[PDB]
Amino acid sequence: TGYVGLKNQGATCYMNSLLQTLFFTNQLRKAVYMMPTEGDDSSKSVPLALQRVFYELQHSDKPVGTKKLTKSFGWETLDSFMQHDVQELCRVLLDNVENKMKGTCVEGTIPKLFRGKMVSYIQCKEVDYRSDRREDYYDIQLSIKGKKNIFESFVDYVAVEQLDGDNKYDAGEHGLQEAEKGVKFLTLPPVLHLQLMRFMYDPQNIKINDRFEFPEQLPLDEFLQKTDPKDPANYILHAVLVHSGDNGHYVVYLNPKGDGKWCKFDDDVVSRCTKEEAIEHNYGTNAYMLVYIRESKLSEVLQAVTDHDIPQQLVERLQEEKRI
Ligand SMILES: O=C([C@H]1CCN(Cc2ccccc2)C[C@@H]1c1ccccc1)N1CCC(O)(Cn2cnc3ccccc3c2=O)CC1
Repeated sequence: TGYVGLKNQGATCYMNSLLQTLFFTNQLRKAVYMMPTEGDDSSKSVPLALQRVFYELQHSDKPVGTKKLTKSFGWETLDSFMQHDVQELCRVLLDNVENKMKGTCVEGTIPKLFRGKMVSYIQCKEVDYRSDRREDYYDIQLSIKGKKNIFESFVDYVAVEQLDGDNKYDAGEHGLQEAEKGVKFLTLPPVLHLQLMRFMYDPQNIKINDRFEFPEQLPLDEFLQKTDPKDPANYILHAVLVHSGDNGHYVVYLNPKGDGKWCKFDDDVVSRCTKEEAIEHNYGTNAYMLVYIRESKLSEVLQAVTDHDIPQQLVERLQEEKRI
């Protein structure tokens, strides 16, 4: 394969799956490597530790470990990971990093890669008041239950809600009202993170192992409020985060370079796999998170990274950390 795996400290759950997804977002990786953490405390800097993992994943020939990272952002209590969603963890990481890039030549890489804009709206049926609020997003959560595939989930996401009695809308000057709330997409990011809502509550939270489908390629101009002839919103499955069981095991399937050559990443064991094993076979063992990249940004996002693309201070500081 060439590619190298992560150690198990146990209970990390989705952490190892997320870390590889980030590592193989090549334009992220370079920018992480270009952050200025010369004079930072090794043991409680998130950005520093993210560089270690990234650097090791690039070079190490043995299973890489993550012990110091877990330490840096302080999830050590017996429930930390069980009690959170992937989107949460991600946010913890890319947050710290967005903030470390401020000032530098790579400032605002994260928003450039993962951020898009949304339009929430409420419209009154017989009366004239509309409320429009714009919103940035860095990920989106999709409805599964009673949905066959992605396309319905989007259709559902943009479905117009109604506001009848018992749930009538307070318009202030015009009192209670029958109204329609919806959501609509202004723009979709180069790198599209989608979470599948599989963990839901009942007489007591539970996992829905129901069959959900996703394609290799995903056109979203349908859902754009206004399209563009030159950059249309088609997307290429890069990553597929998988859980199996209940109480189980968390694996990720990637095609790092983008070419449709797949690999199963199970902690320390990375092995080549079929496309069927990464897509259909995880329709429902099944997927909870999906990563798509936009065809027009594929080459930039997944730009190649040399061993020279790491700075020297960085490299040296790490070498010495290993020695002792
Ligand atoms: O890793 C988990 C697990 C938490 C822990 N449980 C049991 C468990 C496993 C391992 C050790 C101890 C106990 C199993 C969870 C699980 C559920 C379903 C699919 C896979 C794993 N999760 C939570 C769900 C997830 O965040 C996906 N997502 C995102 N956003 C949502 C927004 C709104 C509504 C639902 C969701 C939702 O389900 C993935 C990470």
